[PDB]
Amino acid sequence: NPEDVAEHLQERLEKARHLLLDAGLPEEVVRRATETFLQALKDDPSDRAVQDAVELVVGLAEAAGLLIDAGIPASVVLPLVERLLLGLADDPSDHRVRDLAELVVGLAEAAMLARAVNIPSAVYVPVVEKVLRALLADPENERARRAARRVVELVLAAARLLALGVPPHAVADAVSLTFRRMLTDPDA
Amino acid sequence: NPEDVAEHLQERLEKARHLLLDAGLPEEVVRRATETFLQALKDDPSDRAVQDAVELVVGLAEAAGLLIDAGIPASVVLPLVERLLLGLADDPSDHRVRDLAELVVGLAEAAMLARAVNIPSAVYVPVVEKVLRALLADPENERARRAARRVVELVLAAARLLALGVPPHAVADAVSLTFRRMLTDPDA
Amino acid sequence: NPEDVAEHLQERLEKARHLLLDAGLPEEVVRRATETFLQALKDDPSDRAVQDAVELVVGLAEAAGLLIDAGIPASVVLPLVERLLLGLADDPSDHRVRDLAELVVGLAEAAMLARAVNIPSAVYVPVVEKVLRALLADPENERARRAARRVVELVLAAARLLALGVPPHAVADAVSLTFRRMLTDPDA
Amino acid sequence: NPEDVAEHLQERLEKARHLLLDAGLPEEVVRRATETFLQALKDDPSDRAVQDAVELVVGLAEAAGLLIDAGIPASVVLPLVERLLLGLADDPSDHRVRDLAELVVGLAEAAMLARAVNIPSAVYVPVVEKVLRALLADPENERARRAARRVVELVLAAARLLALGVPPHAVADAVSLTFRRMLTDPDA
Amino acid sequence: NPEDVAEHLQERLEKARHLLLDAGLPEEVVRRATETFLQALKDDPSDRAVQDAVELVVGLAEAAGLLIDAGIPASVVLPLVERLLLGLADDPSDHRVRDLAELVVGLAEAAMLARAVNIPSAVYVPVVEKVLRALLADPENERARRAARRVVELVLAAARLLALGVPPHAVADAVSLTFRRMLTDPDA
Amino acid sequence: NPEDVAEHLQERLEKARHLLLDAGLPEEVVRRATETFLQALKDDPSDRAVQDAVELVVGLAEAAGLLIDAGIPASVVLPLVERLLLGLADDPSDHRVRDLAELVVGLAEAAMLARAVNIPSAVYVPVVEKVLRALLADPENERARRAARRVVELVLAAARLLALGVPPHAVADAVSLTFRRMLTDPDA
Ligand SMILES: [Zn+2]
Ligand SMILES: [Zn+2]
Ligand SMILES: [Zn+2]
Ligand SMILES: [Zn+2]
Ligand SMILES: [Zn+2]
Ligand SMILES: [Zn+2]
Ligand SMILES: [Zn+2]
Ligand SMILES: [Zn+2]
Ligand SMILES: [Zn+2]
Ligand SMILES: [Zn+2]
Ligand SMILES: [Zn+2]
Ligand SMILES: [Zn+2]
Repeated sequence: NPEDVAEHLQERLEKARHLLLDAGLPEEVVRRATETFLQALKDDPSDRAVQDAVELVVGLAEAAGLLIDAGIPASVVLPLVERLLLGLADDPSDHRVRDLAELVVGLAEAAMLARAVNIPSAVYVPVVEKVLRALLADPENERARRAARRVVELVLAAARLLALGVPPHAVADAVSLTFRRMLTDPDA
Repeated sequence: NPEDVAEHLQERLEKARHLLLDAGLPEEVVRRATETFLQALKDDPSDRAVQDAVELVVGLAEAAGLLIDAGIPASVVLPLVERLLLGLADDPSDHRVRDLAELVVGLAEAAMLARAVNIPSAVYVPVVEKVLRALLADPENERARRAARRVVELVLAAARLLALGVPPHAVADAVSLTFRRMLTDPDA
Repeated sequence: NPEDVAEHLQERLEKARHLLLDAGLPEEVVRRATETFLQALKDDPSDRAVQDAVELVVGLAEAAGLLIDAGIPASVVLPLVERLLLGLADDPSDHRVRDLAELVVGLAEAAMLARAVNIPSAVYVPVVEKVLRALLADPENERARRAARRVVELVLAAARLLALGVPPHAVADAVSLTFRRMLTDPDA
Repeated sequence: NPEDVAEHLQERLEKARHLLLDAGLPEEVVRRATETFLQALKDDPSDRAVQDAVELVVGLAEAAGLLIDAGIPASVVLPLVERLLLGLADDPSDHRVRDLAELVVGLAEAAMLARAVNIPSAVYVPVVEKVLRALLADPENERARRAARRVVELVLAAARLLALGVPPHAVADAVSLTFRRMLTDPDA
Repeated sequence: NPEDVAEHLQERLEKARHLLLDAGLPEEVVRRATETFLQALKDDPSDRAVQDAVELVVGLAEAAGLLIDAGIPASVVLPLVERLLLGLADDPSDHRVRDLAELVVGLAEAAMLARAVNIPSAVYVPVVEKVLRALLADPENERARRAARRVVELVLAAARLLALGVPPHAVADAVSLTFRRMLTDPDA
Repeated sequence: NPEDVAEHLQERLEKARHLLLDAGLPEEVVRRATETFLQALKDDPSDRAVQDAVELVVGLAEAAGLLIDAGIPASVVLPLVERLLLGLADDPSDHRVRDLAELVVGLAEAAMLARAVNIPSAVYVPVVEKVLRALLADPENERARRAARRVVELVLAAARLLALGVPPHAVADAVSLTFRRMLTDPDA
C-alpha cells in the first residue's frame, strides 16, 4: 500500500542517511537530501516518483559503501554520489539522473558479483575506476554509460557461463582476459 | 500460481516498457503493445499463451538494449523488435513469431556470451549484423533462421571447449577463425 | 532430490517435445513418447531409469535439431530419432538403446565442436552422414558404433591438440586430412 | 510506542542474559551490563540510544552462540563480546562501538547463511576466525572492519547468484574458491 | 498477573495432558506429571520456575504430536518426551533439563517450518531422526545438542534467504543440499 | 574442496564402472574395485591418495575403451586393466602401480592423438600392441616402460613438428617412418 511503502521508505531512508554519513559524505548534503525526500514522502505518500527516488537513494547509499570497500578511491565515488543525490532531491522525476543512479547501483552490484565468481580485484577494479571517472567527468557522456552497461553485461555473462556448466576456474580466466582487454580497448 | 505469474509478468512488462522506451522505439507502439498485453493478462491470468508472449516481450526488451550496446546499428534492431512486438501483440500464439522472437533473444544472449569468452567484437558483430539484416529482409527466410541458430551453436561450442580444458586464448583464436569464415561463406 | 529432478525433467521434457515437433517428427509419435515418459515420472519420481531415459530424450531432441542444421538430411536423422524415442519409451532400461542414444548425442556434440575447431563442413558432414546411415541400416552393427565413437574421439583429439599449443590452422588441416581419409577407409 | 518497545526490549534483554550465560561469559559482566541497560530503559523508556543499544545487545547475545556453534573457538568470541557489551553499557551512543557490534552481528548472520548456501565449513570458518582475531587484536583497525564487511558482501553476493539462476552447486564452488583465496590474500 | 498466568497454565496443562494421551504416552506418567505440576501451581502460583516448567510441558506436548506426524517414529519421540516430563516434574529448575526441552521444542518447530519453506520430507526427516536418537542415547552429549541447534539455525537461515529475495525453489534446493550433507558429515 | 572433489570423483567412478562394464571386464572385478574405492572416498574424503587413485581409475576406464576401439585386441588390454585396477584397489599409494596406470593412460592418449596427426593405423597399432604385450608379460620390465614413454614422446614430437610449421603430410611421413623403425629395433 502506498502509505505502507512510504513508511518502509522512511525507515530505509534513515538507514541510508546513516550509511552515507559513515561513507564520508558531508553532513549538510546528506541532511538536506534526506529532509527533502522525507518531506516529499510525508506530504504525498502515494506519489510514485518520490518512492522510486527514495529507492534509488537507498541503493546509492549502499553502493557508495560497496564501491569504497571494493577499492575504488573515495575521491571519485563521493562526488558522484553527491551529485546524484542532489539531482534526485531537486527533480525526483528527471529521467537522466535516475538512469545514472541505476547505472551506479548496477556497477556496484557487478563489482560485488565479480568477486563471488572469483575474478581478481586487480583486473576489475581498474575498469570500474575508469568508468566512474568518465561518468564523473561528463554525466551526459554516452560512451561512459555504454561502458558501465557493458561491465554489468560482462558480469552477467560470467554468471550465465557458470550456469551453463563451465568450471569456475575457466570462467574466471576468460572474464579476466576480457577485463584486461577492456582496460585498454573501449569496444572490448 | 497463474495469478502470481500474471502479477510478476505485469511488473516485468512495466520494466520492459521503460527499456523499450530507453532503446529508441516509438512511444505509441510500445504503449499499444504493453496495454494490449496487460489487458490480456488481466482478463485471463491463467492463459499460458499470454504468459509466454509476455516472457518473450521482456526478453526482446532486454535483447534490443544488449544488441544496440554490442555495436549493431539501431536501424536494423529497432524495426525487427517493432515487428516482433506487433506480431506478438496481434496473435500471442503465432508459432513462427514466437520462434523468431526466441531466435532474436538467443542471438542477443550469444552476442553477450561471445564477449565473456573473449572473442573480439570486430569478428562477431559483422556476423550478427548480417544475420539480423537477413532476418529483417524476409522473416520467413529459412536460411537466416538457420544462420542465427548456427551462431548460437557456435557460441555454445566455444563454451563447451572452455569446459573441456582448452585454454581461453586457443578457444578465442579458433572461434574467431570460425566467425571470420562464417562472414563470407554461409555454411561455415 | 528425486522429486526435484523429476520436476525439472518434466519441464525439460516439455521443451524436448517442442524441439522434436519443430524438427519434423510426426505429432503422434512425439505425443505418445512424451506422455509415456511424463506418466512414468509422475508415478515413480524416484526411479533412476526413467530419469536417465528422460535425460537421453532431451539430449536426442537437441541433437536432432543440431544435426539437421549441420547439413545431414532429415531423411536419415528423423527415422533414427523416431526409433530411439520409441525404444526408450518401450523399455527405459534397455542397455543397447541407451548406448545408441548416447552415441547419437555424442555425434551431434562432435559435429557442433568440429565447427568451433574450424573444420570445414564438406569434410566432416559426409562422415557423420555415413555413420548415421550405417546406424539406421542396422542398429546392432558394431562397426557403425565403432565408427561413431571414433568420430567423437577424433574431435576430442582435435581439442587436445589445440590444448597442447598447436596453432588452430595446423589442427584444422591435420584433422581435415584425417576426416578425408575416414571418408573412404574404415580404420582411418 | 516507546514504552511498548521498552517492555519488549526488557523481555528480550532477559532472554539475552540467559543466552549470554549459556554461551560462557562470566556471570558478573553479564549481570552488570544487563542491570545497567534495564535501569536505562526504566528511567527513560523514550530514549532512542538505549533502545538501539539493547537491540544490539540481544543481537550480540544470539551472535555469540551462533559463532561458537559454527566452530570459531570461544577464546576469540567471548572476549570480543565482553568488550562490546562493556562498551555499550558505558556509552550507549558511542558510534564506533555500535559499528563494531553491528559488524559482529553481520558476521554471525553471514556465517549462518553460508551454511544454507551449502558452503563447506572448512573454507569459511578460517576466514571468520581470522577476521575476529584481527578485530580482537585492535578494535579500531580499519583493515579488519573492511574484511568483515567484505565477508558479509561475499555471502550476499552468493545469495544474489542464487537469485539470478545459477545452480546451487556452481555457486558453492565459486564462492568456496573466493573464500580460499581470501584466506591468504587480504584484497581477495 | 502471576495468579492469572497460573490459571491460564492450568488450562493449558489440561490441554497438554489431552495431547500427551493422544500421542501415545502411558497414562500413569502423564497423570503423575500433570498432577505434580498442577499442585505446584496451586500451592505457589507466583513461582516463576513452575510457570516456566508448565510452559515447557505444553510446548513438549505439542512437539511430540508434531514430530510423530512429521514422520519420526514414536519409538524415539515418546521415550525422550517421557524422560523430559519426568525430569521437569522432579526438579522444575534443572537448567540442563529445560535446555533439552527447549531444544526438542525448537526441533519440532524447525521440522514444522521446513515443510512451509518447501523442503522435502525425505531429506530433513532423517536428520531430525538422527539428532533425536543421539539425544535419547546420552542427554548430556554436547555434540547432539550442537546438531539440534544447527538444524534450527539452518531452518532459520532458509527463512532469512526467503526474506532476502531468493525464489523459494532456489532456497529449497540449497537447503536440501545442506540437509543431505548434514546426514553424513557432522559439521555440515 | 576435498569433499567436493570426493563427490565429483564418486560420480566419475560410477561413469567409470559403466565404461569398464561396457569394455568387457568381468562384473565381479569391476564391482569389487568400485565399491572399495567408493568406501575409501566415503570414509576419508580428504585423503589425497584415494583421490589420485580414483582419477587414475577413471583414466584407465576411458583408456581401455579407446585402446580397444583403436584396434589393439581385448586379450592384452583387459588383463592389463584388470591387474592395474586390482593393484590400485589393494594399495592406492603404491608408486609403481600408479606409474604403470599413468603409462597406459598416456599410451591411450598417444594412440588417440596419432590419428588426429593423420598417422595410419597400420604403423602405430603394432607398436602399441607390442608395448602393451611387453607390459603385460612383466610389469616391472624397465624396457617396456621406456618403450611406452618413447611412444608418447614420439607423438608429442609430431605435435611439436606440426606447431613448428611443417605441413601435415610431411609430419605424417616422417613419424610413420619412425614408427616403422620402432616396430623392429627397440631404440628406434
Ligand atoms: Zn507494512
Ligand atoms: Zn508471488
Ligand atoms: Zn531510462
Ligand atoms: Zn528444485
Ligand atoms: Zn517451435
Ligand atoms: Zn506491545
Ligand atoms: Zn555507523
Ligand atoms: Zn486473565
Ligand atoms: Zn484426543
Ligand atoms: Zn539455558
Ligand atoms: Zn562442486
Ligand atoms: Zn553401455
